[PDB]
Amino acid sequence: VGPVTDIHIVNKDIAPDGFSRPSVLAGGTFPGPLITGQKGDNFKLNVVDDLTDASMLKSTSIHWHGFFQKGTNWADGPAFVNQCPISTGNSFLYNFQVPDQAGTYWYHSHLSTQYCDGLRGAFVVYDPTDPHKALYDVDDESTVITLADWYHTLARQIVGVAIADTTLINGLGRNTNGPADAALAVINVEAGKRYRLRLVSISCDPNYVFSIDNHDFNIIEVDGVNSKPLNVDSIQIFAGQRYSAVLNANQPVGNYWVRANPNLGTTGFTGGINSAILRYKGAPVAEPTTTQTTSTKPLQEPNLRPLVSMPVPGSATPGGVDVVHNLILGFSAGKFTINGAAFTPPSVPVLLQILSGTTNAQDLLPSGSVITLPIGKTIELTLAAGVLGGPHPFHLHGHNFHVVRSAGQTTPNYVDPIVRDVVNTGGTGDNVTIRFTTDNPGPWFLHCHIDWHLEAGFAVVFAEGVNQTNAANPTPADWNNLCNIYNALADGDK
Ligand SMILES: *[C@@H]1O[C@H](CO)[C@@H](O[C@@H]2O[C@H](CO)[C@@H](O)[C@H](O)[C@H]2NC(C)=O)[C@H](O)[C@H]1NC(C)=O
Ligand SMILES: *[C@@H]1O[C@H](CO)[C@@H](O)[C@H](O)[C@H]1NC(C)=O
Ligand SMILES: [Cu+2]
Ligand SMILES: [Cu+2]
Ligand SMILES: [Cu+2]
Ligand SMILES: [Cu+2]
Repeated sequence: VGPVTDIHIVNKDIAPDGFSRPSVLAGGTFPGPLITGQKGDNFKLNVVDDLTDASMLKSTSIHWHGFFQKGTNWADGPAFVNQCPISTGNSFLYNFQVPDQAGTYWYHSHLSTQYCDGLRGAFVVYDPTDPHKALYDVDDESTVITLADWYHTLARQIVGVAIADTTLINGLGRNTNGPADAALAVINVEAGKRYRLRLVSISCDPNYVFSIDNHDFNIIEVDGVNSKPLNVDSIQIFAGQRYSAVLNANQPVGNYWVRANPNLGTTGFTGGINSAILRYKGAPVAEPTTTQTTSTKPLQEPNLRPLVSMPVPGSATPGGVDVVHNLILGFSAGKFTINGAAFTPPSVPVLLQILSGTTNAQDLLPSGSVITLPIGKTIELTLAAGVLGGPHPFHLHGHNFHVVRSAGQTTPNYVDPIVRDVVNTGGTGDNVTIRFTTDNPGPWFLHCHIDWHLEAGFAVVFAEGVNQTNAANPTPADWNNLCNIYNALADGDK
């Protein structure tokens, strides 16, 4: 569907691994419908909130992950940063353009932990003059592969640490204690053809080590950014990351296991959990018998290079930028913290605070969780790891960033590091460093993409170009009324 479409947000009981539970779904499916368009399109995505189950929230808001939203900050999605939520029985039109981006993206609820309850799907923007197009034969709905964590317990009823119950690949998977006749996803190929696999993590938490028995890949895209082709045989993919990986169907006609091994919950592949099937045309309709061969060329982020020269902003030394924030990532008193502050949402969305006249840095709410950035400047952030519950994949809205230092990398790369929008911060001893330029007025979230951690405070808002935000982001009438509608709701109807 798309670029112009209604998207109904509904409650439905579903059982993707055989266990039935209530859910919040775009288009009544898990994952939601694939949204598509072409580079340069105007997306007009009319989100119709038909939710009735208070246990997963009747309100909603959708984030279109990876899009810059230049001049449409109001459409970015995060509840109480960029909008008040959409209220049940109402619609809201996300109306934005994608002039300068093409690649593999996704969308998800950005209200509390609601995307874990099912509101997530893939979003692909095709490039009619894609520089990589001659490297593959097939690129369509059938080559999108979503990796999802699935919980038997509703997000708002979770007790203690959330642990995914089942891995779902294209919405299908087996649970370790579930029916073994539960359907496995099948990726269909024909011998001799080449496939652009668009691998999308729609995870609320775990990372996945992705592989296909007896096959390898050339990575050609990273979080929307074209890369030099990189030959790999396994891909660790963190929450919200995307890769395009070209697969050549060059093995004998048969069935081959597709493997997505999570870092938490039940790991491995006993009984066909954490698995899907690559089936060549002409093979029996049956489960694979193939063996996981050792990974001789796993993806390492420092090996990724942009296809086109993307010069690193600033100078080639630590702190060689206009603005440095060495962010202190911590945990105390039951909450995650950035520079000592746990994010909790304000009653007035940050964008509305600014648009209504609050332009002094000290007055923006929540106090301690908003950092103003001046417009037209080079920025360096460090995200030194060690804090519990990792590895934490950090995400910056409104921007891509250069990963000048990856997890596990000591010496920064100021020449040709990859540019992306979700980065693994790693563990103790890592000091992930990212750079970008402030070219996009408005408030933009920076947070851990483990949704449980965002809920527990692991976020900060960058109010970029506060005094340019009003001129840059004219708002539509329906956005202007969201807070009035939402604040009028009874507490049981939120
Ligand atoms: C992560 O790297 C940054 C450099 O990019 C370190 O920042 C320096 O920290 C020291 C000690 O606090 C300061 O005296 C320097 O002024 C900082 N340099 C810059 C350029 O800002 C940071 O300490 C590193 N973090 C960890 C945990 O190793
Ligand atoms: C915006 O401009 C006003 C008026 O000059 C000033 O008081 C304020 O500090 C500016 N805000 C930021 C975040 O630069
Ligand atoms: Cu996201
Ligand atoms: Cu995002
Ligand atoms: Cu986290
Ligand atoms: Cu976000």
